[PDB]
Amino acid sequence: MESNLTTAASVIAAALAVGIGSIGPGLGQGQAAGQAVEGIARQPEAEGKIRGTLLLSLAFMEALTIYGLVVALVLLFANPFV
Amino acid sequence: MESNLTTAASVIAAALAVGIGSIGPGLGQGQAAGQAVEGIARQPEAEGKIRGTLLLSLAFMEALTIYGLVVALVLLFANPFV
Amino acid sequence: MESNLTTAASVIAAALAVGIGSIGPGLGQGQAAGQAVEGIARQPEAEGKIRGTLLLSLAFMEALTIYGLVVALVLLFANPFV
Amino acid sequence: MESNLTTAASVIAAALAVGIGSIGPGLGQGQAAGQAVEGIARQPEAEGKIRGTLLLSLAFMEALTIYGLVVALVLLFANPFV
Amino acid sequence: MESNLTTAASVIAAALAVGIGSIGPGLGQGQAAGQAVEGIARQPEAEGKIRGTLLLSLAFMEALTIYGLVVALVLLFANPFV
Amino acid sequence: MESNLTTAASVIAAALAVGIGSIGPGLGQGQAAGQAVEGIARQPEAEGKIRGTLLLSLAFMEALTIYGLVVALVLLFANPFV
Amino acid sequence: MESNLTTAASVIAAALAVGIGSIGPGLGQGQAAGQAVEGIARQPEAEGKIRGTLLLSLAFMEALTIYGLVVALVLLFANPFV
Amino acid sequence: MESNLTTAASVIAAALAVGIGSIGPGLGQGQAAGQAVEGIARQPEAEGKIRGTLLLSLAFMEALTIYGLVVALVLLFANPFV
Amino acid sequence: MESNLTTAASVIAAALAVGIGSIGPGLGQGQAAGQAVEGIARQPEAEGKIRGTLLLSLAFMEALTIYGLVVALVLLFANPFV
Amino acid sequence: MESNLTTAASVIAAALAVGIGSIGPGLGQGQAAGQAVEGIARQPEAEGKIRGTLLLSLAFMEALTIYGLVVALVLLFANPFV
Amino acid sequence: MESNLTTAASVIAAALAVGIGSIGPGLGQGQAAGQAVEGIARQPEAEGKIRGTLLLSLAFMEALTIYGLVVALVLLFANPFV
Amino acid sequence: MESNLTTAASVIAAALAVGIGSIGPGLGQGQAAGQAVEGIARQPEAEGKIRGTLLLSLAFMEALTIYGLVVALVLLFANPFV
Amino acid sequence: MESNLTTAASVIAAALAVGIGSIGPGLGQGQAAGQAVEGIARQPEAEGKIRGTLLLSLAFMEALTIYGLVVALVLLFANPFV
Amino acid sequence: MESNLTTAASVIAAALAVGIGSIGPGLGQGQAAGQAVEGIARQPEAEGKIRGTLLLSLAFMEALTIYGLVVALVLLFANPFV
Amino acid sequence: MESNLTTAASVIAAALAVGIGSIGPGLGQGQAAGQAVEGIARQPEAEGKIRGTLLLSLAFMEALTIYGLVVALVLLFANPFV
Ligand SMILES: OC[C@H]1O[C@H](O[C@H]2[C@H](O)[C@@H](O)[C@H](OCCCCC3CCCCC3)O[C@@H]2CO)[C@H](O)[C@@H](O)[C@@H]1O
Ligand SMILES: OC[C@H]1O[C@H](O[C@H]2[C@H](O)[C@@H](O)[C@H](OCCCCC3CCCCC3)O[C@@H]2CO)[C@H](O)[C@@H](O)[C@@H]1O
Ligand SMILES: OC[C@H]1O[C@H](O[C@H]2[C@H](O)[C@@H](O)[C@H](OCCCCC3CCCCC3)O[C@@H]2CO)[C@H](O)[C@@H](O)[C@@H]1O
Ligand SMILES: OC[C@H]1O[C@H](O[C@H]2[C@H](O)[C@@H](O)[C@H](OCCCCC3CCCCC3)O[C@@H]2CO)[C@H](O)[C@@H](O)[C@@H]1O
Ligand SMILES: OC[C@H]1O[C@H](O[C@H]2[C@H](O)[C@@H](O)[C@H](OCCCCC3CCCCC3)O[C@@H]2CO)[C@H](O)[C@@H](O)[C@@H]1O
Ligand SMILES: OC[C@H]1O[C@H](O[C@H]2[C@H](O)[C@@H](O)[C@H](OCCCCC3CCCCC3)O[C@@H]2CO)[C@H](O)[C@@H](O)[C@@H]1O
Ligand SMILES: OC[C@H]1O[C@H](O[C@H]2[C@H](O)[C@@H](O)[C@H](OCCCCC3CCCCC3)O[C@@H]2CO)[C@H](O)[C@@H](O)[C@@H]1O
Ligand SMILES: OC[C@H]1O[C@H](O[C@H]2[C@H](O)[C@@H](O)[C@H](OCCCCC3CCCCC3)O[C@@H]2CO)[C@H](O)[C@@H](O)[C@@H]1O
Ligand SMILES: OC[C@H]1O[C@H](O[C@H]2[C@H](O)[C@@H](O)[C@H](OCCCCC3CCCCC3)O[C@@H]2CO)[C@H](O)[C@@H](O)[C@@H]1O
Ligand SMILES: OC[C@H]1O[C@H](O[C@H]2[C@H](O)[C@@H](O)[C@H](OCCCCC3CCCCC3)O[C@@H]2CO)[C@H](O)[C@@H](O)[C@@H]1O
Ligand SMILES: OC[C@H]1O[C@H](O[C@H]2[C@H](O)[C@@H](O)[C@H](OCCCCC3CCCCC3)O[C@@H]2CO)[C@H](O)[C@@H](O)[C@@H]1O
Ligand SMILES: OC[C@H]1O[C@H](O[C@H]2[C@H](O)[C@@H](O)[C@H](OCCCCC3CCCCC3)O[C@@H]2CO)[C@H](O)[C@@H](O)[C@@H]1O
Ligand SMILES: OC[C@H]1O[C@H](O[C@H]2[C@H](O)[C@@H](O)[C@H](OCCCCC3CCCCC3)O[C@@H]2CO)[C@H](O)[C@@H](O)[C@@H]1O
Ligand SMILES: OC[C@H]1O[C@H](O[C@H]2[C@H](O)[C@@H](O)[C@H](OCCCCC3CCCCC3)O[C@@H]2CO)[C@H](O)[C@@H](O)[C@@H]1O
Ligand SMILES: OC[C@H]1O[C@H](O[C@H]2[C@H](O)[C@@H](O)[C@H](OCCCCC3CCCCC3)O[C@@H]2CO)[C@H](O)[C@@H](O)[C@@H]1O
Repeated sequence: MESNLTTAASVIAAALAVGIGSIGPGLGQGQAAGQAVEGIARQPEAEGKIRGTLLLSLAFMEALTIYGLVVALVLLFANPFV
Repeated sequence: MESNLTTAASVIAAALAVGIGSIGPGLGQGQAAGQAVEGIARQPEAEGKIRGTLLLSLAFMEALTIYGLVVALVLLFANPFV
Repeated sequence: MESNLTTAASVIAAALAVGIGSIGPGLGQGQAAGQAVEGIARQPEAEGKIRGTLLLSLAFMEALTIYGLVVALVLLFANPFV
Repeated sequence: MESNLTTAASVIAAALAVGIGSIGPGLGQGQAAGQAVEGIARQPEAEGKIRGTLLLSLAFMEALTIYGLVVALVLLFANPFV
Repeated sequence: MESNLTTAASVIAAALAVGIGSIGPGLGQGQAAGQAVEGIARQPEAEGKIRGTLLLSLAFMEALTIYGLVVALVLLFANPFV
Repeated sequence: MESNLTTAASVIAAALAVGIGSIGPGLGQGQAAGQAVEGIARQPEAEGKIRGTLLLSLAFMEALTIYGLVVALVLLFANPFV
Repeated sequence: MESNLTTAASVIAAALAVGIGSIGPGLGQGQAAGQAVEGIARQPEAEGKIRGTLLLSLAFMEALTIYGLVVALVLLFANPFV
Repeated sequence: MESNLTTAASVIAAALAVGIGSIGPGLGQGQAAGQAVEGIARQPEAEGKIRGTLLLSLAFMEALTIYGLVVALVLLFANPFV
Repeated sequence: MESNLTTAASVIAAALAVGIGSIGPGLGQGQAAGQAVEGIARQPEAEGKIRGTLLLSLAFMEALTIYGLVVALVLLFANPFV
Repeated sequence: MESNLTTAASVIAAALAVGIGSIGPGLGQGQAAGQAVEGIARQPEAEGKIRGTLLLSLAFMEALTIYGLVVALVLLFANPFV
Repeated sequence: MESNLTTAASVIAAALAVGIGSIGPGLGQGQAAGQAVEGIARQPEAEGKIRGTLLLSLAFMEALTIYGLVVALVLLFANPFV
Repeated sequence: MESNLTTAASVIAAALAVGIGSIGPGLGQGQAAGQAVEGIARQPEAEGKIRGTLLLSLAFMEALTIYGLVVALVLLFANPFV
Repeated sequence: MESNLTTAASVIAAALAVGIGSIGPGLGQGQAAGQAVEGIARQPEAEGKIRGTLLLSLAFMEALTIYGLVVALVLLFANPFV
Repeated sequence: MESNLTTAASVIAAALAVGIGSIGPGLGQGQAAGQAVEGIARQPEAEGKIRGTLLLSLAFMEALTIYGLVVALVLLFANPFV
Repeated sequence: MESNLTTAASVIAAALAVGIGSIGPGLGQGQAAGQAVEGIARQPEAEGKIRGTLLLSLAFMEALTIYGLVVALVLLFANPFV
């Protein structure tokens, strides 16, 4: 439909946002979850407390990548320039 | 068949979204799963609890890359510009 | 629908702010959350204390990425130039 | 035959999607599998439980690279542009 | 209503300030907070003292990123050149 | 009997697919196999169970690189463009 | 308004000074703070001594990034050239 | 004796396939082999079992680089384009 | 107001001097301070001796970045060329 | 004798093949050999079994670089293009 | 006053000298100082000997960055070319 | 005296072959030799056995770089193109 | 006052020699000095022996950077070309 | 005198051969030597055996960098082209 | 009295030779020396033997950098081309 410098930059930008935005949170979620299951193996009676604190933490980390997602979707479906 | 800057940028962007988007979650899932199976060996009685928490964690990490896949699929099958 | 150097630079900027801005906080939140759940497994009675300090920590780290998000939203929705 | 910026970008993209897409899952699968076999050596009686959990994990990680494969295959066999 | 070298540089600059500016502090805050919750589990009676010292530390680290935010906001809302 | 942008890109692409595609799986397979032989030395009666789980794991990891090989072979023997 | 090579370089420089300038101090402050809270958990009676030493340390590290802030502020509000 | 972009790209491609394709497998084979000989020293009677699992592992890893070699040989001896 | 190659290089140089110049000293101060507060917890009676040696060390590290600041300030307020 | 893009690329390619191709195998051989001599010091009666398994492993790793060598020699002595 | 390739290179060079020149010495001073205060906590009667050896070591490391400083000051105040 | 693209590429290639080709083997030999001398200290009676296995290993690693040297010497003294 | 490619290259060269030339030695001196003070704390009576070996080591490492300084001084004060 | 692409490439190559060529052997020699002196402290009676094995090792590693020196010297004193 | 491609390359080359050439040996010398002083503290009667083996090792490592220095001095004082 339309191709210019800004449409080209928009699609690259969208991919960088979600692609790069998943690096930190992906690693961090693995580290937290790993400690969680180790803790459960160590003390199964704490499973409830452990899972609750993990779920909360997973949400904070997941939100970081969702910010990248939000930008991607704006660049694609509500682009202010093109 | 159309080739312009933006179609070219779109196909590259699609690949970077899923390619880069798999790095953190891939490493993270491995870390979490490794601790899970170590935990099951340590306390086989807790495997039900461990497996459920692991599954929850894997989902949160898988979703991060799936955001990448959504962007890629938008660029390829619902491209707003080209 | 305007395309120039600045609109293109703006979309790339928006993605870099939130993309790069999640790396450190994503990793850091994972480190903290991991220690939290390991602490809960060690001393389930300290769960309230651990959760409260974790939450406060997660907020400080989340805010770091949110500054990136704010910049991205300004560039997309309140751009001073284009 | 057809050769333009987009066909060239499409073949490079396809390689990057599966090439880069296998890095994190490759490492992660090794980490999880290594811990699985260490766990089986430690508690051979837990082999069934460990193998099931590992299998689930390997699938989650494999899927990440498969999203890359899908993008590659679309680019080579169902290209929307070129 | 304005596009030139310096408007383009300003938007990239704003993103780099807060994007890069969150890497060290993000990682550092995670390290400190992780030790804090581990400390609380170890010695719950010291929670108040630990929490107070952590809060101070988190503020010092958060400030480093805020300096980035300040540069970004000057560039966006009080730009000296454009 | 043919040289253009896309033939040149295709040959580089083929190399990157299998070249980069072997890094993660190569490292991961070494990690898993190392733990497997350490496990066998520790508990030789579990060799069969360890060997079976390792074999499955090696296949999952090998497949990641084979996806690269497949893209490379499509580019060389069934190229869609040139 | 003014736009030339030096204004563009000045805004980028300002971002780099505070952005890159926060990396080492950010990490270092986390390392020191983490050890401080671990020490307080170990010897709560030493909290006053530990907090004083930590505070002095945090100031030394904060100052490093502030030198970056100063350069940034000179560049934006007291630029010698442009 | 033909020289064009594609013959030049082909020779570089051939070298990158086998060059890069040995990195992960080279490292991985070392890791596995190291654990194998350490296992043999710990339990010399398990040598047959350790050797057999090592060999199978080495083959899986060697194959990863061989795919790179195959691509290089196709590019040198059965080039589809030039 | 003068803009040339050298004014542009000067402002960038100023930022790189203090920005890069803070990396090693920032990390180094954190390492030293971390060991100091650990030492005070271990032997509160030695805090006077520990604090003095730490202060001496922090100064030596702070001076390294201050050299960067001197160069930056020369480039901005006593520039020999522009 | 003859100089064109392809002769120039051929000589660079040759050097990259053997140069890069020695990185992984060089490190991996050191790791395996290191474990081997440690194992011999631990259990000198196992020297025969250890050395045999090491020799086999060294051969698999050495072959990875020889693949790079083969490509180099082809590019130099049996070049298909120039 | 004067702007040419060499004045521009001189100011960049000056900043690289002190900026890069502080990386190694900054980290090394932190490592040595960290060990020093740990040693003092361990054996406070050795404070004199420890501090003396540390001071000497700090001087050797500080001199490395001062070499960079010397070059910077020459490039700025005793430039042989411009 | 002839200077063209290919002579220039040849001299650079020669250096990259031996320069890069020494990295993995250099580090690998150090690792293996370090474990060897540690092993001799642990069991002086085994030094004959350790020295022989080390020598075998060093040779395999030295050969990897020698391949680099062969390529370099071919490029300098038996160049097929120039 | 001459400006050409070589004077500009010379000033950059001078800075790179001393800048880069301090990285390894800075880190190495820190490692050695750290072990020295830890050794003095362990055995204060060996202080003379430790100090003497440290000093000799520091000189060897300092000399490495001094070669960089010498090159920088030749380029600034005894330039063979410009 | 002579100046062309090949003389310029030759001087850069010579620097890269010995510069890059000393990285792996430099690190490796330190690793081996460190273990040698640790071993002598542990079993002083084994000093002769350890020193002989170390000497052999240092020679193997030194030779790697010497291959770089040889290429450099050929390029500067026996250049085949220029 | 001379400026061209090769004079410019020669000065950069001289800096890279000694700059890069000091990284590995600098790090390696620190590793070896650190172990030496730790060894002396552990076993002061072995100081002579440790010191002798360290001296030999430091010479081997120092020589690697001297090769760089030699290339640099040839380029500055006995340049074969310019
Ligand atoms: O809006 C841009 C207009 O400018 C064009 O010039 C060309 C220009 O010469 C060329 O350097 C430019 O390609 C170079 C731009 C780099 C691609 C960019 C890099 C990162 C961000 C995503 C992609 O493309 C323009 C085509 O969009 C054409 O003159 C015109 O058709 C086009 O519409
Ligand atoms: O035949 C010209 C066609 O291409 C134009 O874009 C030009 C553009 O101007 C030019 O700079 C560009 O060369 C620039 C190469 C940059 C490669 C780019 C890097 C990241 C993003 C993906 C790939 O080539 C395009 C050729 O397709 C127009 O976009 C298009 O309308 C037109 O159909
Ligand atoms: O600024 C307005 C002008 O935009 C275009 O300029 C563009 C041109 O299209 C583009 O290929 C070229 O891009 C060069 C690559 C830089 C792109 C930029 C880099 C940072 C991240 C955002 C993307 O540079 C020109 C900069 O002026 C065209 O010159 C013209 O169509 C239009 O008037
Ligand atoms: O006029 C439109 C032009 O479109 C293409 O030109 C292209 C040309 O192929 C390409 O090598 C050149 O640089 C293209 C950039 C390098 C290839 C690209 C890099 C990123 C990954 C995908 C592959 O730019 C030209 C456009 O600026 C056509 O191939 C060319 O024939 C034609 O002149
Ligand atoms: O001072 C602003 C000036 O910007 C343009 O000049 C520039 C223009 O940016 C672009 O085409 C080209 O540079 C564009 C590439 C640099 C993009 C930059 C990279 C890092 C910082 C963010 C984005 O060179 C032109 C040289 O004339 C216009 O040509 C000029 O009319 C306008 O006055
Ligand atoms: O579509 C293929 C076209 O390829 C050429 O265009 C290209 C050509 O590749 C080359 O000179 C130049 O780009 C060559 C540089 C890019 C090489 C590429 C980099 C990554 C992928 C592998 C190799 O730009 C030209 C722009 O016209 C020819 O000029 C054109 O006639 C031909 O049709
Ligand atoms: O004639 C003097 C020129 O001065 C500037 O041109 C500049 C132009 O702006 C710039 O994009 C282009 O490339 C400038 C390099 C990219 C921007 C720079 C990169 C490092 C960090 C600071 C930002 O070069 C032109 C000069 O060679 C003016 O902006 C331009 O209008 C004018 O043509
Ligand atoms: O493709 C055929 C043509 O080959 C040459 O093109 C070449 C040219 O020689 C070269 O300097 C230039 O190379 C540009 C650098 C890219 C080289 C390529 C990069 C990836 C790995 C392989 C090497 O690009 C042109 C691409 O078309 C010449 O244009 C011409 O003699 C010949 O007709
Ligand atoms: O309007 C032209 C003015 O700029 C000239 O320098 C030109 C220079 O020739 C040109 O290559 C340059 O574009 C080159 C862009 C390189 C950016 C550079 C990268 C590191 C150092 C800081 C930024 O732009 C300048 C524009 O200011 C002259 O230096 C000055 O006398 C004159 O006033
Ligand atoms: O076969 C290439 C033909 O093309 C030439 O153009 C020039 C071209 O302008 C220039 O960009 C090109 O240099 C740029 C190519 C980059 C060198 C390449 C990069 C990686 C792979 C190894 C080396 O060299 C060509 C010389 O071979 C000449 O026109 C002709 O003499 C030559 O034979
Ligand atoms: O002494 C340099 C003379 O050459 C100029 O050309 C321009 C040239 O076109 C342009 O590529 C060049 O900018 C490119 C040079 C890159 C900047 C350099 C990179 C690292 C070291 C520090 C900074 O700048 C020149 C301006 O100094 C002008 O023609 C003249 O005004 C100037 O005096
Ligand atoms: O005087 C021209 C001579 O050089 C030509 O090659 C040209 C070539 O076209 C040009 O792009 C090239 O500039 C390209 C610079 C690329 C540097 C290259 C990067 C990696 C490989 C080693 C160095 O310069 C050559 C100058 O020797 C021809 O190859 C040769 O026949 C001729 O004798
Ligand atoms: O060598 C003498 C000539 O110096 C200038 O050439 C310069 C030009 O100014 C510059 O923008 C351009 O620089 C290009 C960037 C490389 C700069 C160099 C890179 C390594 C570290 C030192 C800095 O290249 C030309 C190289 O000939 C001008 O051409 C001219 O004013 C003068 O006669
Ligand atoms: O016409 C043949 C040309 O051959 C040389 O030009 C050369 C020129 O020297 C060089 O700076 C330019 O870029 C050369 C690339 C940068 C230097 C090279 C980079 C890799 C490591 C070795 C050093 O390319 C020209 C050829 O394209 C001669 O020096 C020049 O006088 C002559 O114009
Ligand atoms: O052989 C030396 C020749 O050097 C120049 O050519 C060169 C000149 O270096 C420069 O402008 C340009 O290349 C300059 C960029 C390369 C700088 C180099 C990068 C790595 C090594 C250190 C510095 O290309 C010209 C091509 O003609 C002169 O133009 C020529 O008259 C002179 O004879």
